[PDB]
Amino acid sequence: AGHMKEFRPGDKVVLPPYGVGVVAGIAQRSVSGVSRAYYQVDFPGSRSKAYVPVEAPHSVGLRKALAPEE
Repeated sequence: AGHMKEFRPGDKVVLPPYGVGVVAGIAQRSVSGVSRAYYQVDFPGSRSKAYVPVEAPHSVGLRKALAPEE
């Protein structure tokens, strides 16, 4: 089980159309008169970022990546 956070900074995650990204930190955005936390993602080759909701991070299609062993 968890506690409050799910996605940690530097954790290898999949986010299309890029296919791979890394979380940077919890950035709270001011929208609808309410501050909401969003995982600031960063991808190589550009400065593009995707603000993933902390309430439903799997709803957008965010999953944990995996690497081989050998």
